[PDB]
Amino acid sequence: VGSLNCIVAVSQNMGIGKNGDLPWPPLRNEFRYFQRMTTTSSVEGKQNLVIMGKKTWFSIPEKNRPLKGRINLVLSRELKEPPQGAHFLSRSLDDALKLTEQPELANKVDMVWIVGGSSVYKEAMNHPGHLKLFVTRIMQDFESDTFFPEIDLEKYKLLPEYPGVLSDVQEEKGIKYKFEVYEKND
Ligand SMILES: NC(=O)C1=CN([C@@H]2O[C@H](COP(=O)(O)OP(=O)(O)OC[C@H]3O[C@@H](n4cnc5c(N)ncnc54)[C@H](OP(=O)(O)O)[C@@H]3O)[C@@H](O)[C@H]2O)C=CC1
Ligand SMILES: Cc1c(Sc2ccc(OC(F)(F)F)cc2)sc2nc(N)nc(N)c12
Repeated sequence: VGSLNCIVAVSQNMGIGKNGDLPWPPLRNEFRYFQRMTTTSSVEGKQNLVIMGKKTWFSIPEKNRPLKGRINLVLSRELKEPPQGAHFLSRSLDDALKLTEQPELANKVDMVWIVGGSSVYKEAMNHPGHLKLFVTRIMQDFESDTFFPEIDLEKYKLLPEYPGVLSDVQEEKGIKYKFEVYEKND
């Protein structure tokens, strides 16, 4: 298994969701970026694995589930088996990351991408080790009911460039946004 990564889009007031959906109207190129970053593996013969919580799963339109070309793992303590369309179920983040090392996944999985929601991000971000954050800054405030945890910039360095990630301001539907990559190693 390769690197551990989180990826999120977040408004200025740290919002990531409202009522089971995004706070903003659909940004088609931002979704394209998310699909590209999470799907693209540099290691031939492997796929990347996406880890998400149960509400994040159910927030993705059914026609887009599972996230194609990725192994899809859902976190839940209430479910007894993966949801329809998902590949794996784990009861904790640590359990998921362990599974990754089992013979049934150890030689299949390149990058691990945590794709939401708030509690899965917070635990990943606060656990020692090497981790990157791929953050899209949506440059407006939007009403939200779910929030991205605080990024401690003492530990997470904003990288001044990253291959494959545009550095200038994007705009769709009149909404400006920018892409960022952070790295820690502790
Ligand atoms: N803008 C963005 O980039 C993103 C936006 N979103 C939006 O954010 C919202 C969904 O997020 P949120 O409420 O945070 O929900 P989650 O996706 O984190 O789902 C929470 C449920 O997941 C299970 N769960 C979460 N963490 C763990 C864990 N570590 N171990 C085991 N089970 C766990 C629990 O289910 P159980 O009770 O069954 O144990 C919990 O009730 C939606 O509005 C979605 O649209 C989501 C991802 C990214
Ligand atoms: C989870 C998420 C979303 S919700 C979503 C909804 C539909 C999807 O399928 C399709 F095909 F791209 F419409 C894929 C993801 S946008 C987003 N942006 C970034 N930067 N980080 C994240 N973690 C997310």
